[PDB]
Amino acid sequence: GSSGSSGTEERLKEIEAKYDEIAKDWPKKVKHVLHEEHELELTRVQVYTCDKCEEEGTIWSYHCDECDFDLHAKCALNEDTKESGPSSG
Ligand SMILES: [Zn+2]
Ligand SMILES: [Zn+2]
Repeated sequence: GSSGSSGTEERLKEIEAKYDEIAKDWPKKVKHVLHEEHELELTRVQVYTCDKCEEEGTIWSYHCDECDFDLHAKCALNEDTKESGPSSG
């Protein structure tokens, strides 16, 4: 025979794969400066508020299961990219 069925939420299988491709190089644990104490853990988040650059990330946010610190994928990756950079002298 042949019959049809309906669909439900919380079943994002393909979608997830997409994001992963974006964070293929992105590390699982980052060592931020403001939270140097511990290394955040890239946690999947729909929306949040970065406590570094004062922005809002999506489908990506460095969360810590110890202090609950959220950050941006890029913000965490980089160290000092606000005004100055790596220079010797
Ligand atoms: Zn940020
Ligand atoms: Zn922490």
